Amino acid sequence: ADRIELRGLTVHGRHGVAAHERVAGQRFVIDVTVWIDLAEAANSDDLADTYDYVRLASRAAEIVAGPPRKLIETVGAEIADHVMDDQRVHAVEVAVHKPQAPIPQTFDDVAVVIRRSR
Amino acid sequence: ADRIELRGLTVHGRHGVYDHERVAGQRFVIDVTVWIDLAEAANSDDLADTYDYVRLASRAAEIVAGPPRKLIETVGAEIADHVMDDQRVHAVEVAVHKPQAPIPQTFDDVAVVIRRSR
Amino acid sequence: ADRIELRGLTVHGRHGVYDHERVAGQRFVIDVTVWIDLAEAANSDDLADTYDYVRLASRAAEIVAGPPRKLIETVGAEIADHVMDDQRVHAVEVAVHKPQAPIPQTFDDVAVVIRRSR
Amino acid sequence: ADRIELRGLTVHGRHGVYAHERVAGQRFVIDVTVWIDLAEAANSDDLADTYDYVRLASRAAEIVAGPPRKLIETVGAEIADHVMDDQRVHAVEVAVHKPQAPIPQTFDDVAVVIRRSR
Amino acid sequence: ADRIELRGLTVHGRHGVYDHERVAGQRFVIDVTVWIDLAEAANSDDLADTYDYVRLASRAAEIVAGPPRKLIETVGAEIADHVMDDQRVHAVEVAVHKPQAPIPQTFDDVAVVIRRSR
Amino acid sequence: ADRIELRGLTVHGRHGVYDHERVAGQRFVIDVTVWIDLAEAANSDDLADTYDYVRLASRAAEIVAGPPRKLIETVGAEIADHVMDDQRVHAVEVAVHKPQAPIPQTFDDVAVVIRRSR
Amino acid sequence: ADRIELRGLTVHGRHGVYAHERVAGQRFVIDVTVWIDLAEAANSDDLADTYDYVRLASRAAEIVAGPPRKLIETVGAEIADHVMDDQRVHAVEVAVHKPQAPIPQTFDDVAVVIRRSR
Amino acid sequence: ADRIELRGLTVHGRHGVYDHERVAGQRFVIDVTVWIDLAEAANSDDLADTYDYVRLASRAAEIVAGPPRKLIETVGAEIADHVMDDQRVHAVEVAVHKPQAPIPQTFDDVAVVIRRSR
Ligand SMILES: Nc1nc2c(c(=O)[nH]1)N=C(CO)CN2
Ligand SMILES: Nc1nc2c(c(=O)[nH]1)N=C(CO)CN2
Ligand SMILES: Nc1nc2c(c(=O)[nH]1)N=C(CO)CN2
Ligand SMILES: Nc1nc2c(c(=O)[nH]1)N=C(CO)CN2
Ligand SMILES: Nc1nc2c(c(=O)[nH]1)N=C(CO)CN2
Ligand SMILES: Nc1nc2c(c(=O)[nH]1)N=C(CO)CN2
Ligand SMILES: Nc1nc2c(c(=O)[nH]1)N=C(CO)CN2
Ligand SMILES: Nc1nc2c(c(=O)[nH]1)N=C(CO)CN2
Repeated sequence: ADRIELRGLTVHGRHGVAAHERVAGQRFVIDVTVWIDLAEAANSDDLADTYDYVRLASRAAEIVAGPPRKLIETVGAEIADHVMDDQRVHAVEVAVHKPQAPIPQTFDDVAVVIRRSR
Repeated sequence: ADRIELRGLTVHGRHGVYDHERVAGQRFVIDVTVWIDLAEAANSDDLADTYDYVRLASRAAEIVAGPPRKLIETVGAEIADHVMDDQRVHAVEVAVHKPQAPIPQTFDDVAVVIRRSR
Repeated sequence: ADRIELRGLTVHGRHGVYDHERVAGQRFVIDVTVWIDLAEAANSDDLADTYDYVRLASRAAEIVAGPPRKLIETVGAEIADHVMDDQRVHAVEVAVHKPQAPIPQTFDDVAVVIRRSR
Repeated sequence: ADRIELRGLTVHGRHGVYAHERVAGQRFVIDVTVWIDLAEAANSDDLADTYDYVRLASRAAEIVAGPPRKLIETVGAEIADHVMDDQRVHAVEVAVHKPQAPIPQTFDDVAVVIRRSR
Repeated sequence: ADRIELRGLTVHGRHGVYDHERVAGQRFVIDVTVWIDLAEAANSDDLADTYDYVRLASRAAEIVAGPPRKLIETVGAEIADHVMDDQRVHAVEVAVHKPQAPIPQTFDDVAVVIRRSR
Repeated sequence: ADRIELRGLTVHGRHGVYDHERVAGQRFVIDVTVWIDLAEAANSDDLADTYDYVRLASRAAEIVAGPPRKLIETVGAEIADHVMDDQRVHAVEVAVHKPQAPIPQTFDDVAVVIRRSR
Repeated sequence: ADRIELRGLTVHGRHGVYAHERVAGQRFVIDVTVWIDLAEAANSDDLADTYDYVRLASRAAEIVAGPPRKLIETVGAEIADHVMDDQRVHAVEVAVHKPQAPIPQTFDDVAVVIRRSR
Repeated sequence: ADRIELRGLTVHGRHGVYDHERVAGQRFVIDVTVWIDLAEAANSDDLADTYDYVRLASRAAEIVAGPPRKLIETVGAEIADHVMDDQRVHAVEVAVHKPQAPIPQTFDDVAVVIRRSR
């Protein structure tokens, strides 16, 4: 079950179904899990044989801070689709958290998890 | 494995087997995981193509805040059955936590998890 | 230095300087520290000899949930003045936290602390 | 996936392979997950229709606090087999944690998970 | 400022003003801070020249677990007066926390801090 | 004791004595505490009568993100001097934390606090 | 689903693809999960019939503090292969976390998980 | 109030009054607070003008990991005396935490705090 896991990537963005929400924006938190065979990379100790976590983080942050979407579903899909551009990846899961969602209730977190797989 | 995840929804309520528990009630904490295909919603960026987290939290809180049940089994079944009314939903899991359960032992949490699926 | 400490009182409200902050509102988190002599309540074991935390928490919640102010300073001052109406209180400090304040930076918390004394 | 989850049951105990660990004991932390069908309990709202968490916690704590064993494996098996005496139980997992394991390394936790099932 | 600090001492008890709080009781969390000069003990490395935390924790646990008081004020004063029976002590602060207090608001903690000193 | 408290402002920077620290930089965490009279602000409910947290966070972040210093002391002084620019301010304390400091020991945090007063 | 779990093993090391990273090194955090049948060990209460956690943690820490590798992939592979040396083991997963990875984004953790099995 | 704060320095050691505590040892956790004027440092940006945190953590660790004392008071005084050897230091507080202290109550932390000044 070889995988790469990025957790708690924290980025200010402006996604939200309502206009009032894109005025100032809010905190988004991203998790990404990438399923990919890692044995070649442990054998070569060559970055080229694995998925560079650094570029994973950068691309996810750029997407979150980029053009606003109404749904976090759409954000999550764009990140997941980007990951799947690497044909070595068996599957990805992208969690888009909105811990500051303007909800009159008291809760810790709300998120969507987008899965892609081949 | 697309899903929506609500975590730590915190609502005061009156559930419990013994009478003394429904004098002042206590803190309940609710998690809901909804398995649903979110591909269209990411395609459309339209709220109507997904399950609105806002109403997921509202309804969960209403039920917890509502008529008292003896068991937390009952509460989670009523939230889960509500979520399954949306025929887009493949399955649901509702965790009802009772972290202030009056037991003399020391413990972080106790909960039931009710699972429903097609 | 005898005192009563309420920590983490969490209430949804609409305080804020600009109009966007008021549409949906956000989570406010309140602390109250009440300096009062507690020797007599220890000797009588009688609630009227101390400051009842029960009414403290509900009145604080009422003020925070209520009509919005522009500044959290003035929310804090309303809670502090309420606590000072009790002649037994030597001093009080009210922390009004805005941990979801809509600013672009990544930060854990922002708050004001209002102090009153006789 | 219907289940009951007890988390963080904290009990002083005296298990350990070495004599030094029987002298004063240490903190043990227990998790129990019980897979059981809860639909009838949700339908009757009758505690007899479910596994009572109160007695789950009490018997788990009695065993942890009980006769010392060398291995946490043994402790976890005794708790799991106890839970399985309830024929409605499909399976159980008991995790016995020894967070204070006297090892020179720095670490958050060490534990065993014992699984029983039919 | 030399001091001994005990934090998070967790004890089940049955304190409280109203009848319902005593059927089952609830979790109490105690902190103690003891101001005492520690230079002698550093000089001798002899437990007799300091305040033994071991007796501090069992005696404070004993008091909390003991016959119920109506107020947590009264519990903290018995613990503080116990510590002050050691003439070496300059002062003490006892925080009695009632994190599961049966009030309808959502809050992290409520506590009283009893101070005594010569 | 009226004050404004900003906690955990998190900013990547390159501060550090030696050259290796400057290649990639590391996470810095800033707290600011501003002692200022808030009574007029509560009476007017007018942002001009207080110290705006928004400008405080953005400026503090700019300073931490900017050209590196050798010492976190100097970063802290630069933030404290900025705040003291406001003649209404009685005093300020700035904490600059370096929780990822590249030292071989295992530890939670290392920081400097800088105070200024008038 | 009998298993042994080690969590949060914290060890300073010098893995990294760039030279600047091996100059002073950084904190790594390791998790190990060992699937193995534990019924025999519960039967006998004899350490020889299970996998000793103590040498699990030792060997893992030695490997992490050992010869630096470019990739954390390689570190996990080495620990995983060591575990599989015991013919009783059905499978293992080793999580190698780099929570202080020098990337300019703000995130909680990044890790790789290596699995070996039958 | 200018100061340097080190928090959570974690070191295995063998301190303890009773014989059993010395066979395997246990985790100790140290905090140090150093009061020292930091203005000159901020002026020169030169490490020589301040108290170097990395030698502070190295020497504190060595002390904790060295030959055992009976009391944590004497460990803390040894660290404090070392810090006062720098004649620029005004005052120091050292907290020695024994979070795994082998008492039978359930608690989060026990510690002593040693202060020294001029
Ligand atoms: N699943 C889901 N629900 C929502 C979403 C969201 O992006 N996805 N956004 C909303 C308000 O911003 C309200 N509700
Ligand atoms: N499974 C389970 N056990 C119980 C329950 C509960 O709802 N579910 N409630 C009780 C106390 O009110 C006692 N124990
Ligand atoms: N000190 C202070 N600063 C602020 C305040 C406020 O309440 N207090 N509110 C703002 C926007 O709602 C912006 N700035
Ligand atoms: N798996 C396993 N390993 C151990 C155990 C134990 O209980 N189980 N206890 C030990 C010291 O008591 C040493 N190592
Ligand atoms: N200060 C304070 N307030 C209270 C107390 C208490 O112990 N102290 N107990 C209550 C009911 O148990 C209600 N309110
Ligand atoms: N007080 C203090 N000590 C140090 C400093 C510093 O910023 N302040 N930075 C160093 C390495 O970057 C090491 N030592
Ligand atoms: N998957 C993965 N990605 C990386 C790694 C690494 O160890 N594994 N190390 C890095 C720089 O040291 C950059 N990128
Ligand atoms: N204050 C104090 N009390 C204790 C001490 C200790 O070091 N200091 N250690 C003990 C056994 O190690 C028991 N009690």
